Amino acid sequence: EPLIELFVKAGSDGESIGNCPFSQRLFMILWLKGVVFSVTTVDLKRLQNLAPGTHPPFITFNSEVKTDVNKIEEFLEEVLCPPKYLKLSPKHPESNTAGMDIFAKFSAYIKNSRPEANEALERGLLKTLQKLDEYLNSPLPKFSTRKFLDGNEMTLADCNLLPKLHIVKVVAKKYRNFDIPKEMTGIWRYLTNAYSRDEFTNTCPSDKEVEIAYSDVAKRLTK
Repeated sequence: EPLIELFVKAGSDGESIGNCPFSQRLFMILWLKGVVFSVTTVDLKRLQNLAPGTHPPFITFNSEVKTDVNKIEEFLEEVLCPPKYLKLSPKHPESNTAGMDIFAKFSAYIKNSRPEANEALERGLLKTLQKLDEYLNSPLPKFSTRKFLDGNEMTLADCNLLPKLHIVKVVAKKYRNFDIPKEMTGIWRYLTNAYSRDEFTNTCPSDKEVEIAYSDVAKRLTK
């Protein structure tokens, strides 16, 4: 019913889906809600007439611009509610903090250039992945076989985490030849399920685009 326009960040193409876990998050939320909406990319070096600082992702709801992904998310979950739509908010608040420290540890591990500091950072990263993995294997009120963070349905929690885990996996691999340990079966089951879902797969920018976005960010380890 409502008129929704999503404005995400553009990649190198300047006309394609660039790297941004936040744009992809909203994209996933909109998709899961079921509502109709359009998607428009935005090249930094280039809708018309906006406030200073407003950068993707942002949407237009009935011609009105909405800013701040977190504000947007709240808004959406609010207006796109029952009986017409399904609530996407997780039932367990802990589903919201699961793996929340991964992206930050990955950023430090990837931006570092000191060889002697790399070992501890990789250990720090594995540590955050370990906690997430344990959240995924621990049953919610043997090894849990549920498909996502909050149960067997995707929730706002997966929209927030999956895009980030994806960046983590692709970049860590490219710039550190790092692999999420297969011993972490929870993470892998979770990711497998996610990559088999169109809402996640069709909203992921390309590996190239994801890697490019970090070419000037990740550093080699130099003495």
